[PDB]
Amino acid sequence: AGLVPRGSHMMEILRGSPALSAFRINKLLARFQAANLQVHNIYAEYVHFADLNAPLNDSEQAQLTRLLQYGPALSSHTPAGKLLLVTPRPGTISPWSSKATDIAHNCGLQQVDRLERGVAYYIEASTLTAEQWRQVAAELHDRMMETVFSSLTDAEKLFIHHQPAPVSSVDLLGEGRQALIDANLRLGLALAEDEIDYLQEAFTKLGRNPNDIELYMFAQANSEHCRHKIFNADWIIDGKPQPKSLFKMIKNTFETTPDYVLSAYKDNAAVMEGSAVGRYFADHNTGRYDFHQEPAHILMKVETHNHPTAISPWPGAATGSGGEIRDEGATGRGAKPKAGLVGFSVSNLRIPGFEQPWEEDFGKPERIVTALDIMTEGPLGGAAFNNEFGRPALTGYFRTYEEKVNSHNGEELRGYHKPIMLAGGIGNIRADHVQKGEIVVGAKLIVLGGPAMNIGLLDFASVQRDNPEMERRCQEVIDRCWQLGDANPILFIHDVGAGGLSNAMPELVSDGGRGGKFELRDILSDEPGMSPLEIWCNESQERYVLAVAADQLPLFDELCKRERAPYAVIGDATEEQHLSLHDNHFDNQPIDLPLDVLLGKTPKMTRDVQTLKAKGDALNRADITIADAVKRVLHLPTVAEKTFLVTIGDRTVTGMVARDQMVGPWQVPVADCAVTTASLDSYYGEAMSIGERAPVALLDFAASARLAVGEALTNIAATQIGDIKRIKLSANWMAAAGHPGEDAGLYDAVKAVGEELCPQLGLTIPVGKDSMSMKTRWQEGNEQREMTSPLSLVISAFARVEDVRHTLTPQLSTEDNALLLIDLGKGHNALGATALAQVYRQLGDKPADVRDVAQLKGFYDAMQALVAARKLLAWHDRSDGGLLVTLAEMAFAGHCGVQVDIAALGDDHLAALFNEELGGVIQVRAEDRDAVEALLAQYGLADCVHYLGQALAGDRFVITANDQTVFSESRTTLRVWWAETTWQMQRLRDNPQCADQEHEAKANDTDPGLNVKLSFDINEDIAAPYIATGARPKVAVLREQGVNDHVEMAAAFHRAGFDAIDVHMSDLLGGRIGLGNFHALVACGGFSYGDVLGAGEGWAKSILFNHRVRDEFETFFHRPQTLALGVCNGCQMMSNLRELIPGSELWPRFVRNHSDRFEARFSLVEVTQSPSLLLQGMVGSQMPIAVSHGEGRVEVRDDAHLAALESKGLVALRYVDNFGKVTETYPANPNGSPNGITAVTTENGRVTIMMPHPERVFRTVANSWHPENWGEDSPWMRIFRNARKQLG
Ligand SMILES: Nc1ncnc2c1ncn2[C@@H]1O[C@H](COP(=O)(O)OP(=O)(O)O)[C@@H](O)[C@H]1O
Ligand SMILES: [Mg+2]
Ligand SMILES: [Mg+2]
Ligand SMILES: [Mg+2]
Repeated sequence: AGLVPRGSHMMEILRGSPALSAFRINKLLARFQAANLQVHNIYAEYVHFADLNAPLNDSEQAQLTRLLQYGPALSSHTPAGKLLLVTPRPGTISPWSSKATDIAHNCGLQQVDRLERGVAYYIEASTLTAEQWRQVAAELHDRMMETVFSSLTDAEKLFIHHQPAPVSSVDLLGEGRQALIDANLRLGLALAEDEIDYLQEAFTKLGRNPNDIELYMFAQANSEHCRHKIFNADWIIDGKPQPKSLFKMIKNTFETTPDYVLSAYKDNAAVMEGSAVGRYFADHNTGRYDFHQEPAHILMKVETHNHPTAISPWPGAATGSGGEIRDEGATGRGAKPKAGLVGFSVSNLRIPGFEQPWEEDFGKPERIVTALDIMTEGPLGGAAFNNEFGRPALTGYFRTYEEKVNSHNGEELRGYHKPIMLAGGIGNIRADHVQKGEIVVGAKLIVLGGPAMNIGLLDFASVQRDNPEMERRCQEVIDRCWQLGDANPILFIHDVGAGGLSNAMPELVSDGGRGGKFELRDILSDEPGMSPLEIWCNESQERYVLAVAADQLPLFDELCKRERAPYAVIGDATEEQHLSLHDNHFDNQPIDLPLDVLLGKTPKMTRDVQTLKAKGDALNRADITIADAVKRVLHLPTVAEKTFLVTIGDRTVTGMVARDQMVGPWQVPVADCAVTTASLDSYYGEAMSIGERAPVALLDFAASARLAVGEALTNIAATQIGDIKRIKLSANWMAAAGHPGEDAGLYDAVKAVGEELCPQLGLTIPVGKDSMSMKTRWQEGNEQREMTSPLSLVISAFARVEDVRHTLTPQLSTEDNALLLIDLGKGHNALGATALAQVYRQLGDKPADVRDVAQLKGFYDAMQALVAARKLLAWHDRSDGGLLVTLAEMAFAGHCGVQVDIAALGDDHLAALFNEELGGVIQVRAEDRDAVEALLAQYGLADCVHYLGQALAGDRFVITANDQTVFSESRTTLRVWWAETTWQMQRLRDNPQCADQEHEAKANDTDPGLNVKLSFDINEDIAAPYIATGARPKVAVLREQGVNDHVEMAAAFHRAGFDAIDVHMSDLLGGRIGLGNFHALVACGGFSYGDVLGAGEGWAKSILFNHRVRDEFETFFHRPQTLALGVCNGCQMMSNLRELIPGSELWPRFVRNHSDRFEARFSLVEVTQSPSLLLQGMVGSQMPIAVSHGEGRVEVRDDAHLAALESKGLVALRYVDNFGKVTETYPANPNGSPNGITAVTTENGRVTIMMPHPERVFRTVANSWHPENWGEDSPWMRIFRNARKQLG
């Protein structure tokens, strides 16, 4: 390794591993070929850079080298051709750096000041002008985040230490108002004239110049984004002043329906009542996990991240999720996120080679990315945060829309060049923490979370950065705090978002009626160059602010240190309502303002506007046939199979997921809503649904809003809730404010829901948000061009659930059955702004709408009655794609056919099939048909209800009208058409061989779906005689920073009769726990250190390189009767500890999945013959299990080691396909493991490691699909019971 001076430090250069798999290499050479760059070869190697504050000895040096060996064992090559080194941009620090540096430090390498990584490309192309070489460089890096260098030694620039820049005053006293004008332009404050006036007066009054930092702070606080001027404005519309602001109209819903609401409009989340259940967590005093029977109340929030996603979609989506997760955690006095949702709206995908006939290239601004790039990288970013933080992503929407239409302002381009990137979620909260506490004078004011950098200030300022593992460490602290109940030391907590500390700290003291005084140099920073303005105002991620009483600081400090969550006390709350920021380094005072000056307002806005309303035009059906329409509609991404957005995101973490997107044996993503259990011990729960219908707003603003509320309801309706007043909404409003017609449209739509529909249904909207510049302008040759969004209301619905077991899905039964349409359209059959119109490049005439409020209410209540009485076999609502899609999706999910007659739905068959009016199809038992129709009739629905026919075994999808066949096709053929979008996305994003295997398996109708074979009685609690003695052996539930499934792991061992003890690696390191006291160990899953330096490696190496902790592990494993289990991240960890584990010499490594993608799957495995004591009695069983990993591929050293492993009989689980054979085809085998291997054991059988998560599926109710007759325990419960019985 290289070692040179880097200013006051030394920089070491260490060569790492080959970086690109063969299919990635081929993709690059293919891209070079298509651009006419004649490249003979390309090879890439990771390279690591260590900036050292003192030397390493030989032992330490060998440690560092070893830390930096990871990754798949790809073919290595001696370098050749021209070097192009890609690194993060100078002045930035990669999340990889943050995590890898933490590993070095936890391995005792304090000398390592910072680690960073690049990629060295070696390109052989002996032609190539220098012009072409810049094109080559351009293809190998992301211009928003990375730079390209010619030497390895250039990485020195990444570690330059700049001296702290001083505060700068803006010279109002010396130049007058011109100085504020100049600063406004120079610093991009975007101040209005009246804000310049207020600032000029405030500072004239104080008699001194404002500092740059004070102006910036004021500018961020008073932006549209932070102040919500539009939503608080007075309105005049068509000449008449209006009585309410938009905000007041939303609040009207709470004044009408306060029921169940605990908190609305006074926190960064709403809270509603949940259920009394067993809240499961480890006691502060014993470290033991125990159930605490108490209300688990339900918080909800939804946010957007639209602008940054247009610039840098991966971090834009990741931090959109990250911001939202902080809002949840900082609700009240601390709360716990549970499950998430995700939304995207983009322009047309225009997938190379898969152009669809409605798509036209209209151009875009150079400075934004394409719709395709957003849908490639954005969902990966959103999922990276949810996976590595550890909340399951259980529902979502994805719409594409880009067309030249005759809308409210005449002919123009309407679309989503600036996308919607939506993230939201639910969490749980204790009753006594729902209310923010008061801030005592002298309260310590703390920043919890990550060291700041210059983020948020070619738009580099919109390039965000995510570190989910940092946020997980913070959440653990928050959890520790709320888990102390009455001794929770958190007095007040708030997230840090827009404006950074300059917004969050003033907001916090002000919400408590206090001031604060702050010390700039107490704030944690990874960028010593930063000005006070940059420190105070940057939008660095994973930070929270809180207030704690001075006498609780020692407790807080203990809590943070055990979690490894960084924190700093940065000031004190004062009685005086003044804000002071001091700088110890420059000995001065960057901020010194009364709060009333800083937080004082300009006058509220008045919007005086007028109504525009499109006529819109009858659908021209010249080129439309029913058959062609079916093919086109199934190819609209809006309609099409969403797998590329679903399997990339964990859907099992917490162990509380009852209903995820994937439905049935064939795991078809058509679930209409998400459902979680409230605890690990209850069937009470929570549900999430989304409704949205933006294109309708191009014809009718209020109908678009009414339909978003309506579809939220129709998506959630087959979940057992009861009173509709249990359902609470978030309303997120996206608009191009100021665009002609949109303002009046916005007012009308908000009124349509806030003043009319929601009050009439009894639906509260206790939370919500707005994004008001949904348009993009650019110059496109000669001309000005503009792409403006429709008004885009996204409704998310949230509800307490009475029994999660009674949820229906779209999965049709083929037992004797009746299919009934509930047509809440009442025969209007509207076709305007449908998927059908869109796919023929039209807007059409009149859209759907809520036709009858009482009937919508009735529909809901009748569904609730049918659900509760168990009278439904299946449900699927009608939305994009109409009845045709509803029926098709039900057939896909049931893996069957339908025989339906539409003669009663009107003579216009096209309109009957493709209207997107509210309603849906219920399936009931044939014998229940008359009673079900009677029930519906007593809710006023008889004329909306139509018997369609039946679901039948087979492959025929048949629609008749009297004796005419309207449409007939192979259900498989439709299902594979419907799959083509996700196929093409997967194919261009992931390993094409895997995308293609997954796609091609859909075309095989003989696939029997997930199915089980059990070698034992699932219901026999073999641990019960032991549990009945009341002797409860301990299990060390072992977690490292970033681990996230430790709670449900504990619960599984607990159900089997153990006392589950929380053992953090910090507990082992500080002697608080010794393994000598345990007979059982389990290393849990998650993303320890964000998987940086190879999944499980930092965890393992921190054990190996500390000799004491290492001896402790080794001793545990060499005892004669100890048991250990490693699951997922713990399997990876323990595989890196072979040297401590007897009988583990043939164990493989676990590396990047062959798909090159995180795989969240419900996969079929079989239990194989091995010594594993944890699998006793189960050999020959086949059943599905939760899978949730990116690095699960078994990799051996060579074939000799694979054969040896196999011959020793150590393989304990294998992936099988649905025909029951061992497989390596994807995704049946989700990772590419040879011989399906996904668990191995030791020779003595006492240690077992496995990639899947049995702890996530020990409850039948948490199995995405399961046989109907199972009781409460899944087969996987037997693992934990086998461990108990084995201990005796
Ligand atoms: N962006 C997304 N992320 C995750 N899941 C999504 C996303 N978009 C859609 N889904 C899921 O895919 C399935 C189909 O979506 P969609 O057809 O939009 O739902 P619906 O038509 O019932 O409103 C649903 O289970 C939905 O939650
Ligand atoms: Mg759909
Ligand atoms: Mg639906
Ligand atoms: Mg929808």
